[PDB]
Amino acid sequence: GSHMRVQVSGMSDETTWHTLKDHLRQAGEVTFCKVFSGGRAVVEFVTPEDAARAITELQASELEGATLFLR
Repeated sequence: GSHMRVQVSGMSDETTWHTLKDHLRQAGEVTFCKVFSGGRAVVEFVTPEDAARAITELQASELEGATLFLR
């Protein structure tokens, strides 16, 4: 649901679906990940607690040199 969903932006253009999913395993189990051009993505986790963990802990985390923005 919406509570399990997180918007990711700020990724390097070349960062892939695989790489992002791997990174967000530090928030919890990913059930959905969709990557758009320009370093954007939408991710869903198993639980709302995972999504909250992503936003609160992985905010401004670095991925392949780029600083992420999560909300």
